[PDB]
Amino acid sequence: RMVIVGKISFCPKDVLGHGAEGTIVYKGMFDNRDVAVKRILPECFSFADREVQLLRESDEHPNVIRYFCTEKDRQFQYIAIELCAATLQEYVEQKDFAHLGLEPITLLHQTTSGLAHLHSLNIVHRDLKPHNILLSMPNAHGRIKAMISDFGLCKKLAVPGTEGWIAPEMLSPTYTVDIFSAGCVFYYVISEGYHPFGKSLQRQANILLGACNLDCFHSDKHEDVIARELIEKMIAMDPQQRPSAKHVLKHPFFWSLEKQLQFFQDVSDRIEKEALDGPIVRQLERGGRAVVKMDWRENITVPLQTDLRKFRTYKGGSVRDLLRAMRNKKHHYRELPVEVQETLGSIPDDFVRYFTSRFPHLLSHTYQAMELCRHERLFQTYYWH
Amino acid sequence: RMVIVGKISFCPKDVLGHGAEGTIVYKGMFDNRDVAVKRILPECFSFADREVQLLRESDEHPNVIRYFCTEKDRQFQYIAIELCAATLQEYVEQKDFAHLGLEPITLLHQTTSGLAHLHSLNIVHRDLKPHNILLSMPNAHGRIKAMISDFGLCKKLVPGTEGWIAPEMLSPTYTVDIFSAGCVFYYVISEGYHPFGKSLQRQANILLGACNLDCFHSDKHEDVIARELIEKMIAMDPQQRPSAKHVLKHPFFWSLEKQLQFFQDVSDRIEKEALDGPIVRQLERGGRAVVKMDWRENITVPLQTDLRKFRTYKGGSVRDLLRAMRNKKHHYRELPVEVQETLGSIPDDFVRYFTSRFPHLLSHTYQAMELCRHERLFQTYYWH
Ligand SMILES: Nc1ncnc2c1ncn2[C@@H]1O[C@H](COP(=O)(O)OP(=O)(O)O)[C@@H](O)[C@H]1O
Ligand SMILES: Nc1ncnc2c1ncn2[C@@H]1O[C@H](COP(=O)(O)OP(=O)(O)O)[C@@H](O)[C@H]1O
Ligand SMILES: *Cc1cc(-c2ccc3c(c2)OCCN3C)cc(OC)c1O
Ligand SMILES: [Mg+2]
Ligand SMILES: [Mg+2]
Repeated sequence: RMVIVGKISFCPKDVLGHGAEGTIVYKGMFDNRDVAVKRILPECFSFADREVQLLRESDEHPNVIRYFCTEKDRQFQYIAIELCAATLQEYVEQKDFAHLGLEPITLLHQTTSGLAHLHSLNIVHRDLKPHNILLSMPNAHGRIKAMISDFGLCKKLAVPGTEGWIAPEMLSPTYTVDIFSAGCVFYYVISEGYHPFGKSLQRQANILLGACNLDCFHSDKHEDVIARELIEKMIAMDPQQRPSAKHVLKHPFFWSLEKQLQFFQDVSDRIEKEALDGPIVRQLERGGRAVVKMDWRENITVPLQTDLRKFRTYKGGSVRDLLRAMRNKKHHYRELPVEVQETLGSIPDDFVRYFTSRFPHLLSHTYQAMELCRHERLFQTYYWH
Repeated sequence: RMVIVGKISFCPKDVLGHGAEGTIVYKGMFDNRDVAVKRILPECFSFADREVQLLRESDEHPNVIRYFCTEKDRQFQYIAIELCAATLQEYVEQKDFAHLGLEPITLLHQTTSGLAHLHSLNIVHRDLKPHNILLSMPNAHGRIKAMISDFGLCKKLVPGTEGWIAPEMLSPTYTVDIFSAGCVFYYVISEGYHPFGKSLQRQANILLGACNLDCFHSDKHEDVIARELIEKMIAMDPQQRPSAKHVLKHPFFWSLEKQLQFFQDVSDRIEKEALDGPIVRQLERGGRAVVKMDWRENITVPLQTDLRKFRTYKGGSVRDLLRAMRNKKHHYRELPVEVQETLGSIPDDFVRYFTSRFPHLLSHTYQAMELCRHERLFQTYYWH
């Protein structure tokens, strides 16, 4: 029993799912492609054709879903969007929805990026949640991407946003409300379903209080330490403490294994031929013993320790020495004995995961102390301005 | 066993059809649309990006297909276009083809409007033919539409396809397309035949100037007009061929309502004009033949029974047959029910009532009333 008003056509029996306050979404058509069509009560939700036009007239960013065309029926409003396979909540809640085929952290880099694109054109999303981060259907080689949908519309005194993800200062807007929401979603994904506030019913309450958890992050894992450090600044109750949408992208939390290793070698070079009295070297072993674990020669594999002893030249209490030794072994890698090669290798992946596995706080620390040289030529890929 | 060449993609098993010079067409993908992919050997066919980009840069005509995007393989070229349900070939020939919601004359009209659009952008097709006029798939409310494709491509290894090639290109401008068009016109209308007219001898006889048009009776109106236009379209002198938009203004396309309206406007215009007048004189030039000696004797008994009371009606004079037309149509409401039922309902059955009996009436009037071409009333009827 089809309908037209098109432009967009559809059938009312192909219901994708109900939205907020009347708004419902069915599966319709357009050119001759399958499309998701969303009917909204003009009395409830206010489209901003202005923003969306700034989006169209601007260059396509592949992580912000596209609005095909808009139609204003006499009593309604109708919108057409890319029939995505699922929202983030599907991806997160049934691991086997068949990603297959799409990494969590890259999903987060995409989401955060599309968001950076939105914040670029001075448009704020104001309702970021897993239900508004949709995953497309398999591409040409069967890859899947992440796009932010349902951005640009709002409510007209029927508080913007959705209970559970509403930045706290918006209860009592700029980009920070979107950053906060995003932080909650990073935690939603990484932790495979939990929320930092954390159960549905007391969620918005605890947000307004300041109650977090992040109990998923052990403090003995490199990965978890970095994730925690980022999310904390993301969901900071003082909205000024919240990272810029792009600042988030630049953070360690995303870095390739190659990137991390490179960072260790680059630090090891830049702090070389630099005296101990200097600011950098002084600051770098400020935490000293703690990150190195007293003697770092003592925490590693036997072959490595054996080889190292023959040079030392190597402290064991100095982070700087662990970095110099890392850089060194990476440099002379091919001409190293087979024993060590097997204990360390491959490269960069297993080589850098070797040292961060055994010094969870190494990267975190080095990166913190090396903040001094943020403006330098080499360190631009690592830090923000 | 999928292929790639991003962003297009297709399973090679899902073939749609083979083409000229090794060119092949498959069913594949683009965004997430099903889409037809046409791979060409870049050594045989040259794509004209400039033209197509000009098509994109202009407003979309609904009977002109859309080239989505092009990509070059290292050894090939790929081109993606709207998947269509058939070619005009099928439309015409497969007995149980649902040409649903689409009369033939409106198909040729859509086609010729698309051509007007393309000529308007100074882009010439060069290979118009049944395989290059495609049928869409049922839209929102089911309606089927036709569009032209494979334009903007050419051949490098003579343009055109054997059987639809203008003669003088052998011995290019828009005239070639008008000609080939004329051919497909007859083809569609004749329900399968060709003006020239058998596959092997087609091109040959076109060179020779041999036509056919045998499906065109001289006692049925439709045939007479279709003929009237096709003949001009498939002339051997490319200077005779009417412009793509000119072909549109032609009678062949008019709804019966328009036809009847033309007879009325003509009847009105001619009234109060001297019978020696060059226009009246011209209108009656063909005379006798078209009114069938005494047009009063060539109409239903009730109508002549009712016409006998007035005349005033010469009976050998198109001016009077046309005036009776206008006058009965006007005073229709008051006319006896007998006459009402031999005639009605207006416009369709009524204008049919006259064109049926006087097949040439319309053709003839149209030709003779070309003298008032420029007048403001007669712009909907004629080409300025
Ligand atoms: N662009 C889309 N493509 C496919 N499904 C969609 C799309 N947008 C929304 N949906 C589906 O419709 C449901 C309701 O969406 P919406 O009405 O915007 O409320 P929500 O805030 O939950 O997204 C969602 O669960 C989602 O599955
Ligand atoms: N858009 C399309 N959709 C479906 N089939 C098509 C399409 N375009 C072309 N074809 C099929 O491919 C065949 C060959 O097309 P092509 O290689 O362009 O040569 P030609 O057009 O001269 O026949 C046609 O006869 C037609 O059946
Ligand atoms: C671990 C390590 C190894 C070397 C090193 C120096 C010189 C040579 C070498 C390895 O192998 C091939 C050729 N060659 C003479 C040097 C180091 O200190 C800079 C360290 O730490
Ligand atoms: Mg939504
Ligand atoms: Mg074709």
